[PDB]
Amino acid sequence: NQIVGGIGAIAAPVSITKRVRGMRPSFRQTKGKVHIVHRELVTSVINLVGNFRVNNNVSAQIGQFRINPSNSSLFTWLPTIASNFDSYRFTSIRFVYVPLCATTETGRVSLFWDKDSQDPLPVDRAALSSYGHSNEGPPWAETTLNVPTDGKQRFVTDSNTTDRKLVDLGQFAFATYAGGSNNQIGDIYVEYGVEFSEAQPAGGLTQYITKSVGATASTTGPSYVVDANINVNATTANVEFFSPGTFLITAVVYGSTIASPSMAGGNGTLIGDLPVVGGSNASIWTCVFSTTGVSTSVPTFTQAGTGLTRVQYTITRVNSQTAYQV
Amino acid sequence: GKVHIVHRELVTSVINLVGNFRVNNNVSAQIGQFRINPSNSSLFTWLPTIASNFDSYRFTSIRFVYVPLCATTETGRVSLFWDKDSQDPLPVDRAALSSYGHSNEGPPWAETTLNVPTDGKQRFVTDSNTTDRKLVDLGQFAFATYAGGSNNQIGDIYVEYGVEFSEAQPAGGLTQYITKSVGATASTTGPSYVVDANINVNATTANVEFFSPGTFLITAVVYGSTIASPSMAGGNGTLIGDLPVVGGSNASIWTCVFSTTGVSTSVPTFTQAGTGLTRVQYTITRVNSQTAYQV
Amino acid sequence: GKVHIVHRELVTSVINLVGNFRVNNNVSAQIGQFRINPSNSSLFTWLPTIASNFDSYRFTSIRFVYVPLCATTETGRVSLFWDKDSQDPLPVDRAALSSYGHSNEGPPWAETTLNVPTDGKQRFVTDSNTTDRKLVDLGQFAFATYAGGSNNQIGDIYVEYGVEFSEAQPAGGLTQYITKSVGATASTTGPSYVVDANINVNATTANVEFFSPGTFLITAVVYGSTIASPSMAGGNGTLIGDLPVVGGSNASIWTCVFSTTGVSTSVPTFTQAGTGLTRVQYTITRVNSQTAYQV
Amino acid sequence: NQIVGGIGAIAAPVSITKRVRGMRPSFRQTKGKVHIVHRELVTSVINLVGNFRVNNNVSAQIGQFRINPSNSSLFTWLPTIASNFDSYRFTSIRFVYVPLCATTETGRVSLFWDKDSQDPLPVDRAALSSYGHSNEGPPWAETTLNVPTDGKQRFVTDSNTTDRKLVDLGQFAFATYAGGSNNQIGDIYVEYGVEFSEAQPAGGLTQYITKSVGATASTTGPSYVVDANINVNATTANVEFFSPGTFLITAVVYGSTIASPSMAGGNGTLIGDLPVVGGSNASIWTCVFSTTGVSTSVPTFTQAGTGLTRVQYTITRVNSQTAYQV
Amino acid sequence: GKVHIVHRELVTSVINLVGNFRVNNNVSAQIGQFRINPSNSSLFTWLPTIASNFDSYRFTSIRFVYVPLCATTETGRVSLFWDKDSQDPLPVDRAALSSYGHSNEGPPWAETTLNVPTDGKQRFVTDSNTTDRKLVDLGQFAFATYAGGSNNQIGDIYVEYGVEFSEAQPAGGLTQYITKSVGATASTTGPSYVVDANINVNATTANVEFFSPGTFLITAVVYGSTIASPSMAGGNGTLIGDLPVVGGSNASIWTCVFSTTGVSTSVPTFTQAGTGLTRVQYTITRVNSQTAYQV
Ligand SMILES: [Ca+2]
Ligand SMILES: [Ca+2]
Ligand SMILES: [Ca+2]
Ligand SMILES: [Ca+2]
Ligand SMILES: [Ca+2]
Repeated sequence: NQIVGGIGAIAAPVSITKRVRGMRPSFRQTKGKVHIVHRELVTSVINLVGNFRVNNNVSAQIGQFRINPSNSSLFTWLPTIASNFDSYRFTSIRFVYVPLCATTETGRVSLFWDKDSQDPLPVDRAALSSYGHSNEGPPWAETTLNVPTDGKQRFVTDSNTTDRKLVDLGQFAFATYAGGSNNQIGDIYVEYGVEFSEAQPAGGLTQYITKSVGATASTTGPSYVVDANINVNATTANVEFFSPGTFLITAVVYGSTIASPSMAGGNGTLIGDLPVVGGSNASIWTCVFSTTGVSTSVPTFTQAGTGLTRVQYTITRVNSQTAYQV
Repeated sequence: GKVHIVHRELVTSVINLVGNFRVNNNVSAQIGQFRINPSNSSLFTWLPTIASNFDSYRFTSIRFVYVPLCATTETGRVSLFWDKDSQDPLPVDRAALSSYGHSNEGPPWAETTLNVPTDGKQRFVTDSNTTDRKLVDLGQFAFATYAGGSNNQIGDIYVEYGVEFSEAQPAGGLTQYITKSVGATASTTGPSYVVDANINVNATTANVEFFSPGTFLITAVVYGSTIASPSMAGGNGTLIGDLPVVGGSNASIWTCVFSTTGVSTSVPTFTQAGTGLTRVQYTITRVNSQTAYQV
Repeated sequence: GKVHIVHRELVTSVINLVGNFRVNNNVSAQIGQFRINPSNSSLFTWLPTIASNFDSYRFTSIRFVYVPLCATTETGRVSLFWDKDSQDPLPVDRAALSSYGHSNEGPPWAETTLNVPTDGKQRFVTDSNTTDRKLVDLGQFAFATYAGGSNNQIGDIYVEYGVEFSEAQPAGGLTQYITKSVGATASTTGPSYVVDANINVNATTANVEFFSPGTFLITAVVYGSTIASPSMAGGNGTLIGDLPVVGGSNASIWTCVFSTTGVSTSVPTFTQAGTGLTRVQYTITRVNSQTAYQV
Repeated sequence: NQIVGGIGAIAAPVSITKRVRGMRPSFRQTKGKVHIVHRELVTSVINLVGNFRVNNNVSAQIGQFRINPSNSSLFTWLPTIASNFDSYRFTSIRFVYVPLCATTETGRVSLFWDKDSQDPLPVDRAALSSYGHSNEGPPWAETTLNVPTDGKQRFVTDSNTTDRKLVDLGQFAFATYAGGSNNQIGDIYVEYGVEFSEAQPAGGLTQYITKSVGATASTTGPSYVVDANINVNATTANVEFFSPGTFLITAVVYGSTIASPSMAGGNGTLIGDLPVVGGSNASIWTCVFSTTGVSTSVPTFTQAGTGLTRVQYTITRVNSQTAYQV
Repeated sequence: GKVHIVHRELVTSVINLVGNFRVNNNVSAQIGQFRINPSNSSLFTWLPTIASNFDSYRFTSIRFVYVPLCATTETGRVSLFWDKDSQDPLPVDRAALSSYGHSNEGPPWAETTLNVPTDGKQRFVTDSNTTDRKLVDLGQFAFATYAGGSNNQIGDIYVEYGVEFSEAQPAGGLTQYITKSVGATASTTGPSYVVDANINVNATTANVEFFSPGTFLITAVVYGSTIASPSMAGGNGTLIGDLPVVGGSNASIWTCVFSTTGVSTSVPTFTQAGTGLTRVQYTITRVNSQTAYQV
C-alpha cells in the first residue's frame, strides 16, 4: 500500500497490467438501424531485435487490418453477423494496448491509424512518427488511441470491389523498432460501436483466389488470404496464412506431374486425413486444419510439382468436428 | 492570406554514455545546429518540405516532449532547455544547465515536456545567407544527458507546434549539394540533412554516414585513381533498391535509395575504398519508398 | 486540423498549328492527363510538394486564366473547358468542344478566364493509385486550339485556387522512377514529370524529353553494349553544372542538373546513341539552381 | 493503479524518480537588499565497490563544496552575478537528492553539512554517521536535508582571504560506503534563497595560482583549481581539474629544457590549436578546452620537462567559440 | 442551374414459366443489368436520351409500379425488390426474396407498387469505365415470378421518378457498336440496348434478337464467304421500311428500320445464314417511324 521513501516521487514497478472481462455484446435498434457495441482482441505484438518491423512480419502485406466489418482479420465476432447488411457506420472506436511483459523488456512500440487503405506501410523509422493519430510508447505501459468517425455510410464488402478504399474507415497498424528479445509484449484490444442498415440475404463467407504466372489476383470473397503465394515453374506452390483460426480448403492445380503436399515442417497442424489424388496433368487435394499466426520460413504447404500452369484455392472457416474420416 | 498548420513530428533520438556530459549527441557540440526555424531540416522532418514554399513564419505555440524508450531499470538524467538567441555557446558541464530559465529535467523512463514562449513578430526562413543568423530565429533548442550506464538509444523527442506562413516563394526543392576535397570543408548548399563530417583522404577512405532518420535518394560522383564499389552493408541504413554503379578508372557515379534509422554505431554507412582520390560530390533528397530502382 | 492554402501558379504553355484540331498540345491527347487533383504534378507545380503530406483535400475555389504571350498579328481560336468526370474521352469536333457546362472560348490575343465550381466533399489525393481515378478528383481540365495560325507558342495557362488539407501523412517523396525495356509500356511510381514518351530500341535510340518547366536533377542507368556519352545540346533544356559520365562497356550511369522550358522543338533533349540496348532507368526530381555539380 | 495482493502493505517498485522542471530565477528588492531564489544541480554521485569514498574522489580535497556564492563548483549560475556585491545572507537552503538508478543497485549513501570549512572530511565509516545534519539513505530513495541559516552577513570572496572560514555558511559533502557497481546513482539538487547588499564594481573571475617546490599556494581569484598539481624536478608538471565546464588557460614555466604538453590520454578534450613555444629556459603554452569531472589517473596535461623551478597558471571560464585559429 | 424532370415510363414486360423461379426473364440472371442509373438504357426508355447530355444526377423520389395484363384466372406470384448495391448477386430460389427489406409481392391480376428510398448525394452517369460500378448507382432493381401456369406475357412494370441533373456534357449520341467474332465476347460500346447474346458461328448462323421495346435503326456489316439475305420474317419485330441489302461474296452491308415488342419467342429476329463467317458488327440507334427507307 505504501511505497518506501522518498515521498511524492515517481516509482517504477515490476509490472503493471489491467485485468479484463469478456463483456457480452449488446444490441439496440433505432429508426430501422441496428446498433451493436462490443470489445475483442485482434492479435499480440511480438518484436524482433535490432530491426524495424510492422504488423509481425517483414513483407507487411498492405491492408491486413483494413478497418471494415467484413474484415475477419481484425474483428473476429462481428463479420459473421455483418454479412446480413449492406451498410454500416462506426459511431465510436478506440484501440487499447495493454502490456503483459515485465519492466525489464525494452523496445519502444507504437500504433497508429491511417485514413486511406493503400499507403504502403512505412519502412523508415522517422516516417512512423508523423501520422496524425498515433502513440509513441514504451513496451510496458498502456496506450490508447481514438480514431475519428464520420457520418458517411459505407458498404460492407460483399463483392470484389477492386478499389477497396472508398468503403473503409481507414487502416489500423502497429510496429516496433527496438528491442529487446523475441517474446510477446502485449495485445491490442478494440472496442467499438457500429450501426447497420438495409438488411440482406446472407452473403457468402468463402474466398476464391486464382493464380497463374501473371495477373495475380483474380479473386473474390472475404480476404482470408491475400496475394502471397509463390509459384513460377519449379517445385513452387507455396501457401501460408496469417489470419488465425481453422479452415476448410480445397485445391486444384494444372500442368505437368506433381507430388503430394508436404504440410509437415511449418505453421499449422493437420486435423483430418487430407485425401489426395492426381499426378499426371492435374491434381486435387482438400484438407482441414488450424493455424496460429505466424511469420516464419518454409511455408505452410509447399506443394512441389514439376511444371505448373494455374492454381486456385477455396477457403472457408469452419470448426473442429468437420474433418475427414476419423 | 496566411496559412496555419498544426502538427506533431519527430526530431531525433537520444543516446547516453557511461557517465559524462554530452549535448545533442556529440562532443564539441556544433554551435547552433538546432536553431528552431521552419527551414532547419536538421530538427523538423515533415515541416521543411512545405516551408520551402514560403518566406515568413510565426510560431503561435510550440512545445517539445520527450517520450521514453528504454527499460525502467536504466539510470540517467535527460534535460531539455532553450536559449532565445541562436549562437550563444552551448554549455560544457552539467552544472551550467540549471541556470537556463526554461528547462525541465527528468528520469529517462518518464515523459517530460517543456513549453517555449512565442512572440507576435514575423521572421524569415532562409538561412544560407544571413550572417549573423540571429534575428531570423525564434531561439535554440538543445538536450543533454548526464549519467550512466549504457550506450543505447533511450528515447526520442517530438515537437508540437503551430505556424503561420505568408507570401509564398517558388519551390526550389530540397536537394543538397555537398562537395568535398582534401582540404577546406565543406561548402554545402541547401538544407542541412548531412553534415560537416564525412571522412575521406586518399586511401581506402570515402565515408559518409547520416544522423537524421528517413528514407533518402542519393547520387554521388568521385574522382581520382581506381575506385572500388560501395559496400554499404554492415552499417546503419538498409538498401531498398538495386544500387547501380559504374566506373573505376577516373570517376565512378552511383545512385542509391535507402532508409536509415538517427542512431549510429561504428563502421559507417557507405565507405567506398578507392586507391587515390581528389574530390567527391553528393546530392541528397528525401523521397518515399515506391521510387526505388527496380532490378 | 485543417490547413488552408491560397496560391497562384503555372500549368503549361500553349502551341497551335496550321489549321487542324488539337487538345492539350498533342494529337494522341492521352485521356485524363490534366485531371485536377492536388497530387497531379503534370498539372500543378508548387502544390504537390505540399500535397504529398496529407490525405484529404477540398478545393474551396479554383479559377483558370489564360494570358497571351504572343503578338496580336496572328489568328487561331483557343478554348478552355472543364469536365467533372475524369475519363470522358476528349472530343474531336469543334461543335461538341464549346458546349460544356463551364467553358470560355476566346481569341489567341485576349485574356480568358474560367471559373470551375467546387463541392463540400473530402477526396483522397492519390496513394498507390486506383483503377477508377474518378471518385477521387474534383474534375478534369483541358484546353484546345483550332484553325491557326502558326507553329509557335501563343500563351500559357495559370491557376488560382484555394484548398483545405487534412489528416497529415508521413513525407512521401517527390521523385519518380521510370523503367523502359524494349516494347515496354513503362511502369512508374511517384509523380509524373514524364509520361511514356521516351523512345529507345537498340540503335542510336535512347531518348527522353520533357514538357513541364522547371529545374531538374536526373540520374540514369543503361544496359547493353557500348554506350556513347549523352549529347544534351541542340534541343530543349540548358545545362547548369558539370554532367559527370562514366561507362561504355556494359552499363553507364550519368547524373545531370538542368533547366528546361515549354515547347518541344523537333529533337529530344538528351539523345544517347549506344549500339545495343536492353533497358533504361531514370530518377527525376525537382530542385533549385544551386544544387548543381561544381566542376 | 492497483498493486496486486496483499493489501495495506509495503511495496517496492522497480524505480522511483521525480520529474523536474527548470524554473526561472526570480528577483525581489526590499530596503536596498536584492533577494533571489533559484534551483540548480551540483554533480552526480558515482560509487566504487567495497571502498569508502567521499565527493567522487579519494583525495577528497578539503573544501570543494564550500557553501559561498562565489563558489563556482557548487552554484553554477549564481557566482557570475554574485560578483557584483560584497555581502550576502542565505535565507533558506536545502539539498535534494533524487535517484536515477534501479532498485537492484545497492550501497547506502549519505549527505551531510558541516558548520566550519576546514574539518578534514572523514575517512572512518563511523565518523560519517555522527554529523548534526545528515541523512543515511539507500541509493534508490530520495532524501533531503535542510541546512540552518543565520542573520549574520558574510563576504562574497573577492580576495585571497586565507582564513576562508569566517565568510562561509559551512561546507556541503556526500559520500558512499558500500556497493554495488561503478555507475551513476543520482544527482543532488540545491534550491536556495539569498540576499545581497552593497553593490560593487564587478570583480574578476580569473584564478592565478603559483607553485614552486615549496609554498604551495600563493594564489588568488576564485578557486577553479586548488593545490592539486604535481611538480618536483623530474618529468613533473601535472594539472587536473575537478570542476566541470570549459576554460581558457595560459601557462608559463621555468628551468631547464622542456617538452610539449601531452594533453591526450586523459580527462578533458581539446577545442582549438594550443600554440606552444619554448624549450630552452622557459616556455609558454596557452589552450582552451572543456572537461567533465572526473577522477582518474594520468592527469589532464602531464607537461614533462627536465628540471623545473616554478610554474604558474591563469584560469578563466569562457564559452566554446573563443578558441584559436579555426 | 439544376434541371428537374418528372416522368412515368415503361421498363420491360414480365413472362412467367410453368412452375420455376426466374429473375428478370432469364436463367443465369445476368448480374447487374437493371442497376438504376439514368444512363442505363436497359430499364429506362425515355430518360437516357436526355441523360446523355448531363453528368450528375440525384433521384429525388422514385417508385416502381406493376400493372396487370393477363386474365384474372391465371395463377402466379410476381414480386418486386431492391438491393442498395449494384453487384450483390441475385437470388436463386424463391425462399430468399422474403429477406429483402424493400419487397412487395402480389398476384398477377392486381396492381403492385413499391417505393425505394433516396438520399441527398449526387453520383455520375457514365458506366462504360467504372469498375467497380458500385458507388455510381442508387441501387439495383429486380423482379421475379414463381408459379405456373403458362408462358405468356402477364404484365409489365413502370417507373415514376424525379431527377436532378447538373453540369451538362455534350451529346455524343445513343448509338451502339457491337463487334463479335468466333471467340471472345463481345466488346460493346455505348448504351446497353442489346446484349451479350447473339448466336453466330460459321454455318447458317448469324442471329440477333432484341429484348427491349421500341423502334430502331440498325446497320450491320458481315465478313467471310458467301452470305445470304437476312430473312427477318417469322420472328419478333416488324419491318416498316424497305430493307436494302447488297453483297454476298466477302461482305454484305444492310440497313433496316423496324420496331419490336420486349417479348420473345422462338425463331429470333434477323437470322442471316451465310456459308462461312469471320466477324460481324452492329450499330443500333433508337429513332421514330418517319425516318424509314422509302421504296
Ligand atoms: Ca454488399
Ligand atoms: Ca522568396
Ligand atoms: Ca496516410
Ligand atoms: Ca569583496
Ligand atoms: Ca462530361
